[PDB]
Amino acid sequence: LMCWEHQVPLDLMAMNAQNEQVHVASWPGYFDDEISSRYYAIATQTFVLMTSSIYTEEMKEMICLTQEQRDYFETFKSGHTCIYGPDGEPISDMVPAETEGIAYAEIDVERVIDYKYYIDPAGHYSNQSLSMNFNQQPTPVVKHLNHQKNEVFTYEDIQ
Amino acid sequence: LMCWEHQVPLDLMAMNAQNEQVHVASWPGYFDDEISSRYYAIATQTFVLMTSSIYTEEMKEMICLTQEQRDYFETFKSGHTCIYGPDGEPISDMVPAETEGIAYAEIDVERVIDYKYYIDPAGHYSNQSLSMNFNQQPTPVVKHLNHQKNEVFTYEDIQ
Repeated sequence: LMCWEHQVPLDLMAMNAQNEQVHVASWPGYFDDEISSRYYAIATQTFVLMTSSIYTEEMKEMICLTQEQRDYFETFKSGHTCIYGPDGEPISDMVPAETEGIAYAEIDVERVIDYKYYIDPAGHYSNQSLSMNFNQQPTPVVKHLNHQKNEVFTYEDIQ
Repeated sequence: LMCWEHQVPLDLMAMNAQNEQVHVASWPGYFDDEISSRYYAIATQTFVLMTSSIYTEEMKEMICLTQEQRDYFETFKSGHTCIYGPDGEPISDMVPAETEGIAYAEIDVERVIDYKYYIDPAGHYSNQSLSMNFNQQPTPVVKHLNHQKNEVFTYEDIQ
């Protein structure tokens, strides 16, 4: 899931109904990410890879065309990259802020069994009065029926 | 053989060298058919079917323009249609003069043996001092070699 999808409960239920076990939480780097990813870990019983970006001088000098714009953009806060376990606790060192790096962890998918034990909202930890509709039908604006490939009459055939 | 081909000895020898047995002697109607055909029967030891045509008034009206031409063409003598044995003697009735008819005979190819006994110029009845050259190769003015059909480009193909 991407950024603020972690603060949309129906997205969490859509992932939980499909029995997710390892989850990638990609964030851009300006919106708060620690709490949302940790809660997703706890409430979905998943290992969470929280990945975030950093800012570069080339970016700042490409988009900040005015001193006011530059000063406003320089106040943007930094994201973090870390890996959490099914209990929301980190299982790796946080990459130093505003630096390039990769976080590593050992993922034992068997650990999720110890947390399905006492919570699984899409399974046993549910009430009959609250349910969710998950419509997976393709929803393009225009539906192509019997797609074809156009015939071409090459110049040589015509002459 | 046709008409005066029976009076050319080399044609008799060409037929004999191929061991002819039953001979069709075609004649037009004006030239003496009797002697040549009977001699052919004897000399080639063959049964000879002598066939001749007759004149009609439609032919005379077509080709005679003057009266002198008609009178001159009225003197042409008739042919004869008869069959002979390998001894030159008739084996069927001569058809009536200047009438349409068919002569029938019983041909016994076995009868030619008894006259091959007497004479066979292409075989035993020959002398080493005389010989014939029978050139059986084709003699066309233009020899067509590798006659092959060329392709044709149709209108639709060009279009």
